[PDB]
Amino acid sequence: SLALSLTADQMVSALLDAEPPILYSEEASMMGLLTNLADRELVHMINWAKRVPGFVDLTSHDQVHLLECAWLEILMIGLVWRSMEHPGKLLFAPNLLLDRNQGKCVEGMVEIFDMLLATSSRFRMMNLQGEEFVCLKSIILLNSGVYTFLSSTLKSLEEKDHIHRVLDKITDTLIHLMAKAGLTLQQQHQRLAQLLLILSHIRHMSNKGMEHLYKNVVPSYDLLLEMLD
Amino acid sequence: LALSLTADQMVSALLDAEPPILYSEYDPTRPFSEASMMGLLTNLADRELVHMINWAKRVPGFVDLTSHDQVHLLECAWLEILMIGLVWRSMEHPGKLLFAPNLLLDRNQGKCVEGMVEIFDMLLATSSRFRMMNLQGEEFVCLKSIILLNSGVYTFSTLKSLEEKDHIHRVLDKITDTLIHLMAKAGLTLQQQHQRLAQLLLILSHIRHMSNKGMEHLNVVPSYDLLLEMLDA
Ligand SMILES: COc1ccc(N(C2CCCCC2)S(=O)(=O)[C@@H]2C[C@@H]3O[C@H]2C(c2ccc(O)cc2)=C3c2ccc(O)cc2)cc1
Ligand SMILES: COc1ccc(N(C2CCCCC2)S(=O)(=O)[C@H]2C[C@H]3O[C@@H]2C(c2ccc(O)cc2)=C3c2ccc(O)cc2)cc1
Repeated sequence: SLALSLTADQMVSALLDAEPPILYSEEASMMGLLTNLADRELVHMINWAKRVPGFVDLTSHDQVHLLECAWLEILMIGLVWRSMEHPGKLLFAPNLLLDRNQGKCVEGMVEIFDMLLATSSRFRMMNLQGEEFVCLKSIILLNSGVYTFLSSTLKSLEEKDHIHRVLDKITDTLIHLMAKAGLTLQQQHQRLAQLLLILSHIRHMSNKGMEHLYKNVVPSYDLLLEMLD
Repeated sequence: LALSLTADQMVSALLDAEPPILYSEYDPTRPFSEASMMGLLTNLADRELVHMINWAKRVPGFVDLTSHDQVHLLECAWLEILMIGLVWRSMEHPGKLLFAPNLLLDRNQGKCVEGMVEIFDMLLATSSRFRMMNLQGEEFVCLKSIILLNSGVYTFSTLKSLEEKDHIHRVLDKITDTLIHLMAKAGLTLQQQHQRLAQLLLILSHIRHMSNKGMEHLNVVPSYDLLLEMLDA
C-alpha cells in the first residue's frame, strides 16, 4: 500500500489536499437547513474519504462500514474546527452562525450544542493546528468502525490489520508535526494523548445526537454503498 | 500532591488502589430468564459501585476536586469503568465474559435480555484486542484512571471551574507520562511507545461507544445523590 510508504509531510500534504470546501446554508426550519447542509456535506465526505491514504485499499463493504460509523463524528469535528475563532458560537456555515439560544429551538438539541462548544473551546485552549485537525479527522474515519467488523474471514483480519497500520502512520505523522514545531518528547506524547482523548468525547456527542434523533435521515449502508460506487 | 509523584509512585498508587473481584449471587436459578439475568447483573454492579468509589478516592488527584466535580466524573464514567474491568477479567477466557468468577457467560447467554447480545459482541472484541496487544496490568490501571478523569471533564464559567479542569488535565498528563515510562522500561522504541499509546487511547473511544449503547438500550442507574452520599462516607 502506498499509504504505508508516506513520510509525515507527504501524509499531511495528501490530507490537506483532500479537504472538502466549506459549504453554505441554502423548529422544522432549523432542521431543514441543517439537514440540507449535511446532505450536501456528505457527498464531499465520500469523495474526501476516498483520498485518505489507505482507505481505498479496503473492500467497498469495509469502506461503507467505516463511513456508516463515522459520518456524524466527522461532520461534528468539522463544525468544531470551523467554530474555534467564534467563542460561544457554532459556525455551521459562513452564513449560519448560531449561539446557545438558537440551539433550544429543537427539543434535545441544546445538550449537543453545549458539548460542541466545549469541544471548540478545548481546541482553542490547545491551539489545535490545521495539520493536526486533518490527522484527527482521518483517525475518526479509520478508527470508529474498526472494532465492529462482523466478519472473521482471512480478508477481514487483513483489513483490520491494514487499518491499524495506517493509524500507526497517522500517529507517527502527528508526532513528527509536534517535533517539527519544537515540542519536547514529553510534550509530544502528552499532546498526542490530549488529542486522542478528545475523540472519546466526539464519539459521545455523536452517540447522543443519534439517541435524541431516535425524520428519516441517517444514511443507510445501501445509500453509502451507492454513493461510494 | 498528585503532580509531585513519579511514574513508579503513580503505578504503585494505582496498583494498590485496585478494587476486589466480587462474586455473583450464589446458586441462582439456572437457566436464566431475562428478568433474573438482569437482576443478577444489577446486584453485582450495585456492589461493585461501592468499591469503585473507594478506588476513585485513591486515584491520585481525584480527591483534590470538589465533591460536585467528583460525582460528575463518576456519573459520566461508572459504566465505562465497570466494562473495562469486565474486559480485563475476560482476557484469558476467549469467547466469554467473566462477569464474576462464578458467572462466566458465552454468546448465546448474551441473547437473553433482548439486544444485550450486541454489547456482548462489542465487549468480546475489546477483550480480544487487549489480548492481541498483550495489555499489561500496569497499563490497565492507567487506562481505567484515564476513563475516570477524562469521561466527564469536557462537560463541566468560573475561575474555579477552570482551575478544576486544568488540574484534571495535568493529572491526565502525569498518567500519560506513566504509560510511556512503563512502555519505555519494557524496551519499546520511541516510535513503538507513541504508537502503542495511541492504540490504547483509541480503544477508549470504543469503550465509550459501548457504554453509550448500553444506556440507550436501557432507575438502575446510580443517582447523583447516591454517588454523593457514598463519596462523603
Ligand atoms: C440524522 O442524524 C442526526 C443525528 C443527530 C442530529 N442532531 C439533532 C439531535 C436532536 C434532534 C434534531 C437533530 S445533533 O445535534 O447531534 C447534529 C449536530 C448538528 O446538529 C445536528 C446536525 C444535523 C442535522 C440534520 C442532519 O440531517 C444532519 C446533521 C448538525 C450538523 C450539521 C452539519 C454539520 O456540518 C455539522 C453538524 C441530527 C441528525
Ligand atoms: C452477556 O453479555 C452481556 C451482558 C450485558 C450487556 N449489557 C447491556 C444491558 C442491557 C441493555 C443492553 C445490554 S452492558 O454491557 O451495557 C452492561 C449493562 C448490563 O450488562 C452489563 C452489566 C455489567 C457489566 C460489567 C459489570 O462488572 C457488571 C455489570 C450490566 C449492568 C446491569 C445493571 C446495572 O445497574 C449495571 C450494569 C452486554 C453483554
